[PDB]
Amino acid sequence: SDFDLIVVGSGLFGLTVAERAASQLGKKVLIVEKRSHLGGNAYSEAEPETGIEIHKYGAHLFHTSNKRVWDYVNQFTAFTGYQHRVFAMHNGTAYQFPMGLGLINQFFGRYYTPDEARELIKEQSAEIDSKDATNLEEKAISLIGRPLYEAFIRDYTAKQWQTDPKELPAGNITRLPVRYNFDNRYFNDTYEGLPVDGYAQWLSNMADHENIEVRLDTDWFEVREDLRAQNPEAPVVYTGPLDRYFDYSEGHLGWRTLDFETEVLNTGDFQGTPVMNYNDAEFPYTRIHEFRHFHPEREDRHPKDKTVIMKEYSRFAEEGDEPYYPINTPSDREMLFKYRELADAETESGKVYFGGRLGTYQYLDMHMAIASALSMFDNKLVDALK
Amino acid sequence: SDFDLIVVGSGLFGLTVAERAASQLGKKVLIVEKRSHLGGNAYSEAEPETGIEIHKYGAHLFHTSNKRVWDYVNQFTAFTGYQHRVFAMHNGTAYQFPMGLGLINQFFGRYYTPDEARELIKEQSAEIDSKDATNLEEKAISLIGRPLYEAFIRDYTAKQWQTDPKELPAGNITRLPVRYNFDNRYFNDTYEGLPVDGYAQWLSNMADHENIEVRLDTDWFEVREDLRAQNPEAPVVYTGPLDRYFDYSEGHLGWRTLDFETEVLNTGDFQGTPVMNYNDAEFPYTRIHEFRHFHPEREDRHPKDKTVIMKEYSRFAEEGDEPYYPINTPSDREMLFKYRELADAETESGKVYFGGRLGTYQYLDMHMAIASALSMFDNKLVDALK
Ligand SMILES: Cc1cc2nc3c(=O)[nH]c(=O)nc-3n(C[C@H](O)[C@H](O)[C@H](O)COP(=O)(O)OP(=O)(O)OC[C@H]3O[C@@H](n4cnc5c(N)ncnc54)[C@H](O)[C@@H]3O)c2cc1C
Ligand SMILES: Cc1cc2nc3c(=O)[nH]c(=O)nc-3n(C[C@H](O)[C@H](O)[C@H](O)COP(=O)(O)OP(=O)(O)OC[C@H]3O[C@@H](n4cnc5c(N)ncnc54)[C@H](O)[C@@H]3O)c2cc1C
Ligand SMILES: O=c1ccn([C@@H]2O[C@H](COP(=O)(O)OP(=O)(O)O[C@H]3O[C@H](CO)[C@@H](O)[C@H](O)[C@H]3O)[C@@H](O)[C@H]2O)c(=O)[nH]1
Ligand SMILES: O=c1ccn([C@@H]2O[C@H](COP(=O)(O)OP(=O)(O)O[C@H]3O[C@H](CO)[C@@H](O)[C@H](O)[C@H]3O)[C@@H](O)[C@H]2O)c(=O)[nH]1
Ligand code: NA
Ligand code: NA
Repeated sequence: SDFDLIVVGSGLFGLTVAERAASQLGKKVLIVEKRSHLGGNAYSEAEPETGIEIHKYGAHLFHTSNKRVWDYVNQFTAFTGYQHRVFAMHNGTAYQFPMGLGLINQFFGRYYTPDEARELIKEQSAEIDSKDATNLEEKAISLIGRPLYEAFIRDYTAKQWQTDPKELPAGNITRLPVRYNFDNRYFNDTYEGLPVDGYAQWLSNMADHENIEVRLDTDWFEVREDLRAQNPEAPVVYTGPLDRYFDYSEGHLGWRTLDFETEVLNTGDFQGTPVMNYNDAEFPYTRIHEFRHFHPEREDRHPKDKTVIMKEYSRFAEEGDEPYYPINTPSDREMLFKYRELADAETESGKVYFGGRLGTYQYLDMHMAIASALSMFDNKLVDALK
Repeated sequence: SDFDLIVVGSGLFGLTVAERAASQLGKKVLIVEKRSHLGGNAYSEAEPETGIEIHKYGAHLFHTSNKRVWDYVNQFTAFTGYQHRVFAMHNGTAYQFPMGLGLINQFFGRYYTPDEARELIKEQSAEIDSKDATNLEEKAISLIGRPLYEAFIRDYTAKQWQTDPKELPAGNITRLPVRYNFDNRYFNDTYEGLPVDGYAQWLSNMADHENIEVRLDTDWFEVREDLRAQNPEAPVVYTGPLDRYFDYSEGHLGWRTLDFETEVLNTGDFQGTPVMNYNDAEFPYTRIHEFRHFHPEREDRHPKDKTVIMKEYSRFAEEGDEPYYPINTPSDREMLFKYRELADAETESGKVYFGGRLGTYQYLDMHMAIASALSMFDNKLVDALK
């Protein structure tokens, strides 16, 4: 046949499943993608005026402690030695971040040793027992105290969720967000970096295989009857929206979206760092990204007098908006269980598997999407494609 | 013969010359080393109570932009992804360091953008023109201004040199010590790390070759007549003290030394970072090293409740003291030129080559010693050993 497997969507989940089927099982794979490009939200492109690599669906930082995933992705791109670090802007000062000896010194006014900082945090957080916390605000305070909470957590959290933290689940915070050393590596994973030649080259390399066909600007729901009629026995891996697949018969699942305001400025350097969080309520955006600093190794390709920045705004996703983060209200959770039952039945009757962020209503980092795809490949697809 | 080449001293210079002769030319090499161990001042060992790797002749951080050197050293050890970062303690606060947007924010009280910081530094340093500076103090001020100079440079410099900075050469500072971003990577080199299994294993691996013989606890000057009589034609590479070699006939070259006060403390973490500079005159030491943080990858081998620190003191090297840094007074420079003429004559008459830190009265980082040895090998020894 012209294809043995159909993959709907070319995000990291779809790309991984397609590439494994193509290279490991020698199967012909047809990837159907609704957008004008590969890669889903991880896709990046050159900003036209400066040439700087930017993102239109959020900044993407790759990090993992999963060696299998790391070895896998390095087949398709090399990674720089980039390490993500973040600064937090509060009341006109850029704080070291996450919370640690650095921020603590800056905020409380003098140097605290590791042991002194431990003592300080116990004093500050004595007010509420975490076992007694009834919401996010209390849970935060019970861990780090009011001054730190009110300075670095309250408004940022309020902006991201568009909710007062007194109305958010105590379960949103599950561990002490404080380090008792000067380590401000943002992520804690064994492996970390950025694709040496950008995300677009990486994701394009994954789909670059003699056994893989890609059709861009193509909506699955507009072509599915025709495609499946060409080879009825070919299974489908669907990574589009789960609720949309079943005509919203159980309601619309709720998502958070993001707005990005991207500007080219007439300076070579706007903030001297890739990411600056804006922790104060007076700034409507949560953070500013300055894209050139994600790739300092490209400096003599970047302009000396211009830079691209991007302000990030969070809100509830309405019709038209890109769905990014599942909200997971108990209503959402309940119509999700209903959709899982429909999906499971569809797999049994129609050989349609459901995966990825949209297909399963679950936020997935890139390495988690890849791991999830590798698992579906191993445990489901190898058998379905015999 | 039993040896084709004699190398005096097993620092990185000697080890490199010995290993190249052994492996590239297939020559028998005898290394004579006065101390009880290999590796010179780069040698490290386990502290007995904690097991933590420590140094007795200074902390050693490996970094280079020389790819040949990098490829070379990686034949003998793997390196961790350690990146050196330093903090500067001033008036009870730990500052981000070197001078950059971080320190500037902390010191001047609010956030300065890259362009604002550039403007600030021009205002601060307007007082003196660097072309008009007559000493170190003025040269420093002409670059960064009095407040920064007096906070972070004056006393530290005074402690290291045991001299008032008004009495030091304007030539000691040659570039703007200020970064206009938040990058606090301490070194600027392409390659950086620490030997995965410690320096002792690395340096021992270099000398581990079927063609290499090592005699520890052996002073060249006590054995040289006997050794050379066994094979008169074998050249010598001498990396011992240059002035001592010629019986101080032209005077004693002046060196700076260091005292180290090493303590085991009953806490798991003393300062939460590998190196804390003490910039204030009230502390007699220049900095404290906390050795466990050079190898965070070894954390579950390190004790949870103990840590080794080391305070560093600088002074002029007297009889007995380990000579570490050449002072280079014009007197020194003049008796050095005299010694260079003697050395050059000795090479011609006795086939004794002079190299390394002590052999040439010049401070050398590890990669610079290696490069210098590789060069002596290439340009001198290959011909001398035919
Ligand atoms: C704002 C944001 C920031 C992120 N930052 C990071 C980060 O820093 N680090 C990290 O590891 N991960 C990050 N991620 C996650 C990362 O993008 C994952 O790769 C992804 O979210 C999950 O994998 P996926 O393939 O299922 O999803 P997707 O990327 O959503 O891919 C699904 C694809 O299916 C296509 N599709 C949908 N419906 C149809 C249809 N009917 N027909 C055809 N095609 C269709 C879509 O157009 C899309 O290309 C971020 C995600 C977002 C949204
Ligand atoms: C305090 C300090 C800190 C340093 N920190 C760093 C750092 O962070 N990064 C970096 O890259 N470099 C650092 N270095 C430099 C590093 O140690 C170099 O490897 C070295 O200084 C230069 O190489 P070398 O082989 O000539 O010297 P050495 O290390 O001095 O080796 C010379 C050897 O010759 C031996 N010897 C002397 N006389 C005789 C004799 N008569 N007979 C036999 N043997 C003899 C000595 O015992 C010694 O083992 C530091 C050095 C010091 C002193
Ligand atoms: O300055 C800050 C930063 C974070 N938070 C709190 O932490 C939460 C998470 O903050 P966010 O900025 O989204 O952190 P990220 O590390 O960027 O997390 C997202 O993006 C990561 C990219 O890899 C993923 O690992 C995570 O799963 C995903 O939630 C927020 O909602 C707040 O409650 C603050 O209060 N203040
Ligand atoms: O907090 C500080 C640090 C440095 N200095 C000035 O900078 C000079 C150098 O300081 P130092 O602490 O010795 O810097 P290092 O980077 O440790 O330099 C030594 O050790 C490095 C280890 O790789 C080598 O690269 C260098 O050549 C060697 O001089 C001092 O004398 C001061 O004049 C200050 O004023 N304040
Ligand atoms: Na508490
Ligand atoms: Na000036």
